Amino acid sequence: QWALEDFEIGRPLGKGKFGNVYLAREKQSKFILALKVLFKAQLEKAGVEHQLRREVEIQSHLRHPNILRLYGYFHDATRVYLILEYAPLGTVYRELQKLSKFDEQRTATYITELANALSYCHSKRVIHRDIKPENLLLGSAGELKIADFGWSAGTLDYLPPEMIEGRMHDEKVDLWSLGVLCYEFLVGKPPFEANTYQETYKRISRVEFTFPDFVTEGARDLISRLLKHNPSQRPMLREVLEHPWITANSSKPS
Ligand SMILES: *Cc1cc(CN2CCN(c3nc(Nc4cc(C5CC5)[nH]n4)cc(C(=O)NCC#C)n3)CC2)ccc1O
Ligand SMILES: [Cl-]
Ligand SMILES: [Cl-]
Ligand SMILES: [Cl-]
Repeated sequence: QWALEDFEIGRPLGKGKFGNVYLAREKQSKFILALKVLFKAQLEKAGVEHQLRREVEIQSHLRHPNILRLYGYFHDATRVYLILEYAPLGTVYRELQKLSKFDEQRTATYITELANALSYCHSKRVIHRDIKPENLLLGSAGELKIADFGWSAGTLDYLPPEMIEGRMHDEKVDLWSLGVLCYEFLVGKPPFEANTYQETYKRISRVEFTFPDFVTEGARDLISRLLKHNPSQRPMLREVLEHPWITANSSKPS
């Protein structure tokens, strides 16, 4: 139903192998957004076409202030097009490169927003979201926007043991991701980073990680609770949102 004619096109916010993201403007409303233009030659060269169609169908039906909104989508002879909510302050990945580490307050707020968008995704029957720093955009007021949309070394770094060991994964994966994020926000590096993929797998599968001196005991307690080998041993989202160090350092309500 949407057409490229309906949009004024701006500078590239990001170039990729699968395609481009443009600053754009719906000509009618002058509303400003982001156009993810994808080349189906590369939706062919890889096997993502079906996963892509799915993701669009799920994300369209999602509406949360901490989830990047997919407004709509269209296609053409050569390309796919994705009408996305524009988040003007960049990815959390960039920000972490800027600041090196985050304070307790910023970190707890990000964790609060994530836990809320992840409990909503759970209720909406979405059990997983990648939530890696490069998939987390920042809105006008610095608010987090989960943007699990696009795929364009630390591939292993955020994955829980049930995955890397080739097993079965439930909702509890999102708890492990939180612990990894919470660690990285505070320390500037994911807890299991290593020079080789094998060493990273070794630390993940044996939950082997340590804290630099400055990470306060509430922070250690939450991270430790989250980074459990057994999935069922990981707390539910509501215990994270109601956790002492969260409640004590978060500025955004639950
Ligand atoms: C899927 C994909 C991803 C990239 C990686 N770049 C994406 C664009 N980008 C960037 N994006 C925004 N704002 C934004 C992105 C989106 C969702 C992608 C649609 N909605 N709003 C802001 C900034 C930025 O630099 N901000 C200020 C600072 C610092 N950057 C960089 C990452 C590339 C290509 C594809 O296809
Ligand atoms: Cl499917
Ligand atoms: Cl798997
Ligand atoms: Cl060893």
